[PDB]
Amino acid sequence: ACATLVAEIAERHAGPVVLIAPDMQNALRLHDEISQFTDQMVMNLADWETLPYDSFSPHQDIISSRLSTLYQLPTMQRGVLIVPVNTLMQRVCPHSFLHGHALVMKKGQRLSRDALRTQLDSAGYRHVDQVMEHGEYATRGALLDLFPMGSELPYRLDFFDDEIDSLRVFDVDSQRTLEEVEAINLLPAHEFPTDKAAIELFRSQWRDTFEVKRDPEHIYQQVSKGTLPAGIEYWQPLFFSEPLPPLFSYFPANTLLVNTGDLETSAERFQADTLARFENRGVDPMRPLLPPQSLWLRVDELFSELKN
Ligand code: NA
Repeated sequence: ACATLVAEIAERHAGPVVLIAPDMQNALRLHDEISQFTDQMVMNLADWETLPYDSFSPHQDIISSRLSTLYQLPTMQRGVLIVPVNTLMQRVCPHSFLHGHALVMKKGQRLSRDALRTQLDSAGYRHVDQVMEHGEYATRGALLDLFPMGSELPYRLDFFDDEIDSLRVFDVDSQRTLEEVEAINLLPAHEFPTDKAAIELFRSQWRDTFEVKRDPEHIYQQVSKGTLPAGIEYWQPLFFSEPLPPLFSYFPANTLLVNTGDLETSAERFQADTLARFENRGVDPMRPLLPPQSLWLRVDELFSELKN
C-alpha cells in the first residue's frame, strides 16, 4: 500500500519524496515496487550492512551504489529516495567531497597511462590483473581497464601518444567494448579521501583524539602505511576536517519525507545497540572507537530534522 501511494505523492509533489523504511529488506523490496509504478527516478541509499564499529568494511558494490545516490541526490528535483531508518540516522561525507574529489577523463586528454594509474591509486582504486568489480583497474600495454564507482559497466581506455585516444564501455564476460564515450566521471572508491593529504589529515586528527601504539595492528599504524583496515569506515570522521553532516544536508528544496512503520522504536533500538557496542568496545588498545554522535544522529536529532 506504501508503494503506489508514494508514487502518487511523488508524481504531484514539486520536489523529491523520501520514503523512510523500517528496515533494509523492506527498503530493497520497495525499490522495484515503486519503480514499476512511475516514470520518475527512484533510488535507494543502501545500508553498509556492517554492524556498528564492525571489523569488516562494506562491499565495494554497496559503496558504488551509495556514491551514485549521494552524487545524484542534490539535483534530484523529482522522484523518490528510499532509505532505511537506521541508514538515515548515519552521518555522511559532505557533498563537497564528491563534486570536489571526482575526476573527469575525456577523449583526447593529454595524460599518460601511468599518470592515470597514479590518480586511480590515490582515489582508492585497486590494481588487479583483470577488472571485474567496482573500484578495480587493470593495465596492460596501451590499455587501462577500470570499473568506476557508480557505473553499471567498466571501461577500457586506450592510450596512444600519451593521450587518451578512446574510452569504451566494455563487457567483461566477452572481453569486448561496446559504445565509445567522450568522457567518464571518476568518483572516489570510498566515501572518504585516501590520498596522501587525507592520510596526513587522518594522522593529525587521530593524534588529537586517540593514543597511538606502534604495533603494526594499530589502526593509526595501518592507515599511515597506506592500507585501509577492515572496518576503517567507522573512523570516517577522521578523514574530514569538519564534522560529518546529516543526510538531510543533501536534500534539495521541497523534499517531502514520508514515514512507513514504527520508526521511533526502530530508531531507539539502533541507538541503544550502537551505544552498548561503544561502551563495551570503545576503550581498546588497537581500535579505540569514536563516540556514536561522530557517526550517527541522535534519535531526538532525527525527529527534529523530520519536523524541520
Ligand atoms: Na504510474
